[PDB]
Amino acid sequence: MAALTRNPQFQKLLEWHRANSANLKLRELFEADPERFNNFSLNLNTNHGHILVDYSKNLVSKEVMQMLVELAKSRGVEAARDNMFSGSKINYTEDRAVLHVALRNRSNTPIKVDGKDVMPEVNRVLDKMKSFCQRVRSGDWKGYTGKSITDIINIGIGGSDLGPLMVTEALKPYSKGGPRVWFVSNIDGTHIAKTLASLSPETSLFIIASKTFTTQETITNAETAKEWFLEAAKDPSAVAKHFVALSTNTAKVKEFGIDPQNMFEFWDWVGGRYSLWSAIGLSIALHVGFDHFEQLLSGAHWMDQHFLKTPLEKNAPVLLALLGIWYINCYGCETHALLPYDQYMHRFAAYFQQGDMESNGKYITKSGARVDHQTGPIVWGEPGTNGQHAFYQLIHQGTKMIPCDFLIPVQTQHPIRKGLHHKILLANFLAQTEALMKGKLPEEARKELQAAGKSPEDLEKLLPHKVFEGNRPTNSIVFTKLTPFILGALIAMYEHKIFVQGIMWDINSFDQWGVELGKQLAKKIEPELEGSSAVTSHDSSTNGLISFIKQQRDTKL
Amino acid sequence: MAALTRNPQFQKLLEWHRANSANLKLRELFEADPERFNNFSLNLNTNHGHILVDYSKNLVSKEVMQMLVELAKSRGVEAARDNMFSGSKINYTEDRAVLHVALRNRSNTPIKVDGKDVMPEVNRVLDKMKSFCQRVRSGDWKGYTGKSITDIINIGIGGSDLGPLMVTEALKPYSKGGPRVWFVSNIDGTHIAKTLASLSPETSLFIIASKTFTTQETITNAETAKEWFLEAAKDPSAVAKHFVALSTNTAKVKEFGIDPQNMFEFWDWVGGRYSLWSAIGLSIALHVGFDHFEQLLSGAHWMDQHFLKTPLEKNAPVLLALLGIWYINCYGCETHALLPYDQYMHRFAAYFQQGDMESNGKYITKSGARVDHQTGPIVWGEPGTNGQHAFYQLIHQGTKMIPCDFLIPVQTQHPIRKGLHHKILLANFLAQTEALMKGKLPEEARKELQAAGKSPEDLEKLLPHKVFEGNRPTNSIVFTKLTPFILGALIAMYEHKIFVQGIMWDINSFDQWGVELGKQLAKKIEPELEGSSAVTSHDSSTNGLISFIKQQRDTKL
Ligand SMILES: O=P(O)(O)OC[C@H]1O[C@](O)(CO)[C@@H](O)[C@@H]1O
Ligand SMILES: O=P(O)(O)OC[C@H]1O[C@](O)(CO)[C@@H](O)[C@@H]1O
Repeated sequence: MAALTRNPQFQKLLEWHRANSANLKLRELFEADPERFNNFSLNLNTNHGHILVDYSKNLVSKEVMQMLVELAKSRGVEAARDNMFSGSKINYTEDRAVLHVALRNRSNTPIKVDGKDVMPEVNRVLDKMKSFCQRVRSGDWKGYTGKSITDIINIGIGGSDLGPLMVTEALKPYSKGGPRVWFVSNIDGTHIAKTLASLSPETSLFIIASKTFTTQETITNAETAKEWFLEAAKDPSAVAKHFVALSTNTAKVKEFGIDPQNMFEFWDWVGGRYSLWSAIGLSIALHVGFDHFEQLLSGAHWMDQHFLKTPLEKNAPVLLALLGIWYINCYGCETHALLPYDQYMHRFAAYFQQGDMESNGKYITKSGARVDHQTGPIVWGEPGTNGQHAFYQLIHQGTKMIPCDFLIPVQTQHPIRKGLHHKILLANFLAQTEALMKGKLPEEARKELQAAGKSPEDLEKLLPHKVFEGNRPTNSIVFTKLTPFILGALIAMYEHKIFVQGIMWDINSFDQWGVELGKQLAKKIEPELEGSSAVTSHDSSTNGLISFIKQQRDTKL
Repeated sequence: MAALTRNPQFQKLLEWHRANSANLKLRELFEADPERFNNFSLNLNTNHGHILVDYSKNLVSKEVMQMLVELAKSRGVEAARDNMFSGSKINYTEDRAVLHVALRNRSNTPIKVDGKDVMPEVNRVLDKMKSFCQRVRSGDWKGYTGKSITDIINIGIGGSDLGPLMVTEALKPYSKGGPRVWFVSNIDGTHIAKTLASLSPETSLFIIASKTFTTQETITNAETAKEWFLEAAKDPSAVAKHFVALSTNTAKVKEFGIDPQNMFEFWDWVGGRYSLWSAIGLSIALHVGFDHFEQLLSGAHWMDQHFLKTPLEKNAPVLLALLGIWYINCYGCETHALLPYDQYMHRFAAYFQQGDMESNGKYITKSGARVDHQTGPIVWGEPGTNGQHAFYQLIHQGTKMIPCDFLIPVQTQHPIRKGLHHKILLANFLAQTEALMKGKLPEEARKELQAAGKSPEDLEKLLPHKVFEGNRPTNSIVFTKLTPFILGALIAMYEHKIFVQGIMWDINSFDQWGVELGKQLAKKIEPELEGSSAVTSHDSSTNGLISFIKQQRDTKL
């Protein structure tokens, strides 16, 4: 077996679920206990806004929460957390520290890796970012024709793309005085082509973002950008005015031809999917200003301290993690929906697809044993209220159990029509979780059908279609306003949720060996596509698809 | 029980799965049979490009496919299809026909509802769309100050938003000479506010898209747009130059204040999530031109005829549906990933979230029986190659089985760098499904680690982490080019897949009762948010969340 399934607290939880989970009905839990909301929610005061984590609409009792907390303790969560924060090499397959918390360590308390405090270098790079942001935003940094920069283009993929994109989207109201920001990520030539079509080489600055600086998509895109730039500038020395790099790989950055002073460094203990807090966040700092970037870091730091100091039973990321374990390992739910009622947060779910799924989509434990249980869920979602008119039909009346996190700011960035739109948004946010919990009883639906003037025959037939079974669990995460600080806290909260789940599953949340095979096979196929010769080196499907490509690529439509 | 589970062909399939499915090994299936690709793929010649549906990397044999086709026959798929196409009222809970196929019926063969051919009215509205598009796109249509229209703004949600958005994104290269198109959908005031900030009332044309013309988000957004417009124009007669409606509800359109000559009608037998082919497609036709819109319809028509006339064993939407049933009802897979290797197709997955999940996220059958089996899956995905760097880790090395559809055009719209980007894109498309199929055996990983110079201790530690179990099934859908015609064919193909699955499950793919409760409860909460008084009328969570909103909404941040 595996560490989790051999754990007696887990076995107790699973046995309790088998015997008792059918007795858990949300409607009944609330009716029996008027203090339920009070006892199953956390109202966090950050001193820069409140974050309410309301987990009361979950299929849990006091006893279940107790069993879950006991499991976190007996799986070593507290010790593992302390090991992360102290610079222990908890990324055990790669023998690396895991120190995204150092990037936003506003206290500047020493954090050592190999006996050396990492904070001076973290702060050196942050200082460099601040100076660069001043130069660019002020207009002092000139392009090759002497004009101020108006557009920033981040080129990167995965962890070097999703964070900066999601955060600049979420913090758009804070971007006054900043350059426009663009994100090129896909190797698909459409991406860079459509981006470059709208830009001038005179006023565009490219940020080449890559931890390794060897990712094929990013380097190829970067080289395409450089070719486009040099077509207009016709001067290799002008590249230094229009290209900067964010990387750990000094040598590869030099090889590409980027100025050493134009390199913003980070470290191997910064995972790509945990990197927006580092040099990788340069496009964020350029767009919304360095002050707002520091606020983002500070919010994350607040949540780091919350995670570090708080007893597990009232520790927000721990509780979210534990509810997830309950649904994944006891109920068997494959997915987790993230439903932000905020258009600015439209890339939040996509971000946590990498954050969660690349971290915990794993099957080998620390001992080398294969898991004999589920690990990370499939994360998905779209902003409310849009989702209500897309897929909530299935959440309400399908055959799947889907834990959902509903998120919303109390205060909107755009209080148009004296707050009318936000009133409606909030009402929908509240009503949907209420609806998911309560459902609609046959007696309720029957009266509605009767009042609608339905015949006895029509009523009979329609009735079951109009019933909502309910008992569908949700979290509601409500916060004062989506400021840089609060966004930072929210992202950090989910980072630590993911960490806790990984520890409980005994997996490594911080490596990504599962991307290797696809990369290897793509390197083999690339040269085979050129020319007219038949490819026979693969299975018949791969060969057949290549044959189709070669036959169809010259056809004129 | 329910129709599917009571069906003897289904029980035979399920029994076969229990006894034999563990013996299906993709790597071995391909090695043993060089004809596998040929026997498990469909190369469709539309005369306007080819669509290759390669389903050979699925966990199926000849026997499995035979059983699935027999099940489709036993479930009356052909008769149900014919009934849809003939105008029978197969939406039985609403007593409506289901006739998105009539919208693109290029043959003009009569299709009757209530004894009356619907084609004359379909074509009348199409002619109106054509005339309007010519007037706007030519610059002839002038705004209230006498300027040509530069911006089109679609206001709508769900079925009145997702189709037009997805298609205008996918067909962006075909939009030269067309006005800019914007989509406003969320009630969240951010959506309309940030859109209006970039527009002039003099040169903006609003399209109010709503089947019912009573949806709160859409009517509120429309009223906000009208107020903004009238603040500038100060003349109610000017509204007729700047607002058009796409609806079935003439009375409510008139009540809003839109001219009857500015209404583009559709019909009750056009489902919202099947509506882009109707008047709802006006923003598509305006953006890319009516000719390209007609090509889109024509592509769908081709696929309709394929679905109608082809034996089930060679019928693309039927086979895709059956493979889906195999994974959903025999393997128990909750999800289905759509992974287009095309940046222009970045909203394709979101579109089929509504199309699939709102259609088949159901639990009551035609007999009135509650299903005792799974219905529609959770649909999700992001375009390749981005997904590879976000969540493919989980697909390769997680604990979930996830059927994936990989899609790509052979010809790119942007063959930059002499085709280099598209070469790399294609290589990744091919490699990923190869990798998912093949995996990497412990002995294969061992040899790789030994070659890398790893010590016996280092090798043994890393080995299990480097193993890929493989046997992960995919479809590869490859097409000559993503033209309007081919896109139309692809969308229709999935529409019919969804139809076939719904018939087999004995559910109604065409209603959506599951959205009612959320709407009702939101109407109740709306007025309660007004004022400072505490709300005690709900469960303690809803009450508590409302208390938090009221306490937090005045804080300065
Ligand atoms: O076009 P309407 O009538 O405004 O409806 C919008 C959407 O809301 C729904 O009725 C409910 O999700 C969808 O079916 C529809 O597409
Ligand atoms: O920043 P890099 O080195 O270009 O890597 C990009 C992405 O590719 C991965 O290494 C593999 O998906 C991610 O972890 C990472 O975020």
